[PDB]
Amino acid sequence: ELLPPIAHLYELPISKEASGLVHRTRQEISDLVHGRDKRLLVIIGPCSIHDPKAALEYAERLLKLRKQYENELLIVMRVYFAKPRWKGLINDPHLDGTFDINFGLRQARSLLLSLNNMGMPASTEFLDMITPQYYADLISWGAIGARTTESQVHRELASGLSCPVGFKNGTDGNLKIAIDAIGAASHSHHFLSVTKAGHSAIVHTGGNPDCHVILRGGKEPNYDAEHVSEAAEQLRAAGVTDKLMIDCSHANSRKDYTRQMEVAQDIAAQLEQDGGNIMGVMVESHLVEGRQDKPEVYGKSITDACIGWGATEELLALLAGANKKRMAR
Amino acid sequence: ELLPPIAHLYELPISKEASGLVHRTRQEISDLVHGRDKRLLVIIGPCSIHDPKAALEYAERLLKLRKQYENELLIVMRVYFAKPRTTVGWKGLINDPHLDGTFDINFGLRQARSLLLSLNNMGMPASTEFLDMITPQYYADLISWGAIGARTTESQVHRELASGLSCPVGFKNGTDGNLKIAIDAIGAASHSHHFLSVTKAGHSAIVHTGGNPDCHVILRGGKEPNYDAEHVSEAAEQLRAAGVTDKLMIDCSHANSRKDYTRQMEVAQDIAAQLEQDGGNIMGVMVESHLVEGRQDKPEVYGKSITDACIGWGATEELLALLAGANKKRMAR
Amino acid sequence: ELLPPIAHLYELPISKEASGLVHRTRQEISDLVHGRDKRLLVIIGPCSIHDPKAALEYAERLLKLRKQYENELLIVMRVYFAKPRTTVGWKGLINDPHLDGTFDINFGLRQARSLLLSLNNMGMPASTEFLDMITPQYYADLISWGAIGARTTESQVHRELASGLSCPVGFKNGTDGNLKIAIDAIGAASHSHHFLSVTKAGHSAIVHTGGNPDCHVILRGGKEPNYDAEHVSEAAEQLRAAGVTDKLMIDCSHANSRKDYTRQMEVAQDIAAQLEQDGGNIMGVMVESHLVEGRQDKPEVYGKSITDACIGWGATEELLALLAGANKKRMAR
Amino acid sequence: KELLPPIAHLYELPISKEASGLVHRTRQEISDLVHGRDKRLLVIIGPCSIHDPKAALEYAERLLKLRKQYENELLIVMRVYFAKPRTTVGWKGLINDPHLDGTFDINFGLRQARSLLLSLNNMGMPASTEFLDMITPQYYADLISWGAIGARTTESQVHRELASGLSCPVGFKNGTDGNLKIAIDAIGAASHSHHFLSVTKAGHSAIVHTGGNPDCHVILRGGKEPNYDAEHVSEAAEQLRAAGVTDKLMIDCSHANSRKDYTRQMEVAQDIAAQLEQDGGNIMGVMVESHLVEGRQDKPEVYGKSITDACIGWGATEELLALLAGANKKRMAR
Ligand SMILES: [Mn+2]
Ligand SMILES: [Mn+2]
Ligand SMILES: [Mn+2]
Ligand SMILES: [Mn+2]
Repeated sequence: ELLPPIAHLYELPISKEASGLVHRTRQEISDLVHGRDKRLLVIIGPCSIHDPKAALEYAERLLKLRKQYENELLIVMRVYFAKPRWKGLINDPHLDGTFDINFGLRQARSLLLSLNNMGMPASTEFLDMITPQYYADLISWGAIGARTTESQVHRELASGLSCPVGFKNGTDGNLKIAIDAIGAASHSHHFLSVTKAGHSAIVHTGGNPDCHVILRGGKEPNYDAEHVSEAAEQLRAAGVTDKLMIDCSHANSRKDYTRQMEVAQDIAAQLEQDGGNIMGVMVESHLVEGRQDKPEVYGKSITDACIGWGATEELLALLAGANKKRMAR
Repeated sequence: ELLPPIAHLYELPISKEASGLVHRTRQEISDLVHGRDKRLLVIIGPCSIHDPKAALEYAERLLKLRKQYENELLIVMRVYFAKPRTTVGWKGLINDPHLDGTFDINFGLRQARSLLLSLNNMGMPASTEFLDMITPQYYADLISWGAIGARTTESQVHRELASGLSCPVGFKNGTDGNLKIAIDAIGAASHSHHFLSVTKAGHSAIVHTGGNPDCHVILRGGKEPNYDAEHVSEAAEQLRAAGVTDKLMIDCSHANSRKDYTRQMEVAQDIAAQLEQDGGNIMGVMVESHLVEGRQDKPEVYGKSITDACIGWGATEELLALLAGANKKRMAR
Repeated sequence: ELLPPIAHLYELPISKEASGLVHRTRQEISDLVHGRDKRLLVIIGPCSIHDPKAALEYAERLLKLRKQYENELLIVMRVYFAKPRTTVGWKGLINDPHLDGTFDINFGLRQARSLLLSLNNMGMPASTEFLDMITPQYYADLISWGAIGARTTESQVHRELASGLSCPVGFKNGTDGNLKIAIDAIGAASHSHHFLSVTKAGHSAIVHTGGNPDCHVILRGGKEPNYDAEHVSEAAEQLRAAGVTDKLMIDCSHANSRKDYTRQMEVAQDIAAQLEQDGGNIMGVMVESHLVEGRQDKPEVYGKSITDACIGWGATEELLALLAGANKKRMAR
Repeated sequence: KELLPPIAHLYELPISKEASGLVHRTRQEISDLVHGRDKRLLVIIGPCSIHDPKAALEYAERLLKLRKQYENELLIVMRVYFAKPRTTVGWKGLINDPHLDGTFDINFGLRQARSLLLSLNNMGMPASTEFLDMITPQYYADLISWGAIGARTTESQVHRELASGLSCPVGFKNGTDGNLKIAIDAIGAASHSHHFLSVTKAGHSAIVHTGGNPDCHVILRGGKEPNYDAEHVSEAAEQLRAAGVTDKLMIDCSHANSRKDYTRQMEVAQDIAAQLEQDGGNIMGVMVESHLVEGRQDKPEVYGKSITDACIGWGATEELLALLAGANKKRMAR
């Protein structure tokens, strides 16, 4: 029997400091989206969380670099619960085909609260129409994924979220559908949704003004300067923000997780050469590099493969050093 | 504030005859998807419904042709309520039934259910696009075939939605022409799913679906059209490769028509030719048709579409004879 | 599957006139309760409603008397559905509207709202007894006066209920003549309460009520009757002592009539006599009345109670003329 | 405000294997006493109202030793009453206002209620309560082994309906002025099937079809005069037989049978003891208002002392419990 959001919000209410972090981080991000601050948002963390222990451990380390680089970068953890394909730690938290959604949603809120409490903001992918209410309050940045950027109900969903939202270009490279997504997400909508209490209702939303585009490759990779400058023109054409995010992983690195660093080197070049239209990057990253089918090694992905801790330090310093130079000019 | 499904199911319960017409039409379609019957499913009617009255006059006309071509074609009306916009605009009758930015969703939901009931009661089965996660509980019982649009075919929740529907479901290929996503949608929709949904009583719940065995593909065009025998033949091999039904539907409108209503006949004509040489992979087609041809920004003229432009009634009578005769021959073999 | 109140409200919303009649009848009763108007509230009508048709006819007749005597009396119809049993039996038109043990509650409630709306539209305000905690929401907007019966006057949850009702409320003395429990009840109902209740949408919620200032006591006999002037005077003294309105209602039926429907006229004769004398603490009366007199175990004769025995329509004209005239005199002084 | 449904508390505080076994077993043992199949004496005993779990848990440990020591003469069950009926107004109890300060934090209160009950059952002490609200019972009824319908609600159809659908035995009190018929009638109604509106474990209103509660009985709790003595019991037993219902009954030592004097509960007890020695075949149980510390107070200043009706203290409780055990050992011999 499905518990409503209110049951989880009661056991695990947001603390003052988690509340303050989220509010502050959401704003700080807004500033990057509309070009009021020249720091670089870095959404970095695992492809997917399957072990809360590990995620917290990962946070601790990320925390040191988050504060270390705070004048140049704005580091925020990837806390994605799954990959649209095990459909997650939400849909199946025991990793054994048991589908215990009540436990999953509880565990997800708990991890989210714990990270916000220790100073680490959290981002995630909003896939379902109903699950967001259970932890959206703990989320500082949200992704609508390549497979739903074109869906009306997902643009609706984003139009009512209190955090900035990144729309990915379509699976085969289509950029218009993300630009459209911003236009749709920015305006008011009326639609059916589910309340904190678990009842259906008509919601009226006010529009999300802090949406932006995410370049994640396609038929070919769209991360370089020319690809970025073409994106910027199109965004200016449609009267939406020409500041965008580049996903280092997935279809931009193709089938090689270690190529994340090359893309990052290339973004670093742009930032030292000009890079005016870049406000963020995304990186798939974990304690231990690579992937595995079943979860036997601690802190190594069971979905898409991720760079390991060593390379993450490397990749962050690379970008930190690069963006310091852009902020100077 | 929102009325639950059960409220509409109490005012507008399904009749003995609607129920059988639906059970019957669904089964009849499954057989088309599984090649047990080689009639041609013809999903035909307006782009979107803005006026129940005109849709009831339309249906009465189209029913005469349903009875007349029943050995050759299986005709089912297009009764589209929810509309996917590219950016924005009127999202359909459910979302905004007074056409004036009021968003009287309870009224809209009642109107749609009543129209669909009236249609089954007169003997015209109905088809719609399932776009929202929640609205289907209000009138799925009246639906003989549903579609998942080009824009939502890649979505996991729409796939799960399909997997719990009792009617056959057609997935369209994506807006650029990508066909893999719809092949993948059949894969997923055919399996059992656990996900979150809403009950008849208006509450969120866990639902464990049995999976929908009667799903199929719809070719509706992309960067360039995809209706001809060659494109049909490439798709067919891909379907057999993935080990799912190689029977598919071809849409004559949208990207296959280059968004022009005077090309829909052209497409139907290439389909008739295919049907006459062979075309054993074609189990159905789709056509945007209204009492009157074209479109209009505002609902001024009766029976004229305010969304995509449609062919008129005269042009519809032709298109149907065209396919009726072309398919009789195929069935003769 | 129980439909929420919003479903019934959507189908039978209140009309401008029904709303005005309720609003204004409620205020007129408040006046009578707080001694600002010396007309006599008369709560008259069948013991229980088992036939809406016969109900609507009774109103028509009663409507002509409501206006004739509008200057002396304020006539409001007894439209009780929900009936408390000593043990068990037919609990009412809500709980079992088909009279056959089918317990079709959704239909019952729809029928109850429908009758109430009609009665109001044609100009006859309605009164009822609130027994259940959940069913009030379905039609309380159509109710001008409410009763908490003798068996629940001492119940804390019914006192809480009463604290949130927007219409005046009569508490009866307890089944063996205890009056204190009713005086207490007004104490409770007059205050703010916090408790669990159910919303217009069918969900449990915490409600906070502001208190009902228009409560009063009803004298309905015990082991011995309590209608006469001495008991009336004895009651007023008790009221004034606990700091509540000393304006009360007297039941002419039940333990005051010794469960004999003929004795209802005896009691009204005594009230009439008190009104001619002085009787300044009487603000209303109750009468169990129907088109046809007496009772039956099964609904065979039209307009004849199947519960407690009522006076016929003949005896009604007589009892109203009698009270109308006696109170015209009191009003003169 | 935002009431959590029973499923929320049921999920945080699921009934345990042991609690569940104790509830099933006590409910059955009680049914036996109601229907003249066992001669032990059911003893409902504990504070008038719970205003502090800690004290309630300390109380229970003590009473557990005596439940055990007297298990072959008495069946002991703690009074864990949350909801209270005021004559007019007042604190309605720990559920309705758990911080004691006018805050009506009912979500906290229900979680507190469930936690206490669960802990009580987990430690081997079954629990009884009065069911006053239509909606609260769903939050912890599963942890209750015996229930009470109060004197002020025994004549109410919806409290009879409620009772008809409880899985535990129920005792209906006689009316505040001594009316016994209303309670005999109430067993009548409660033993039959009803259809009525209630609220689900998930928080929605629903139609419920109840099966009937066959283990209802009467409680003599006084009226204008007390009704505990032999003469009153036998006259009650005749009225019960007359109406076709069980002539086994419970006698409340407190409230109108002790005329609101906590020191007379022992006198009542003594009278009951005699009747168990003389014959007493219609008695199946007793109720006592007991606490760690005797008397009462308007504010929860002293620990283990009632803020509602006055209770006898631990000492008098040890005394009263031995007296009854002794006297019932003898009745069980015959
Ligand atoms: Mn990934
Ligand atoms: Mn269209
Ligand atoms: Mn009556
Ligand atoms: Mn007490």
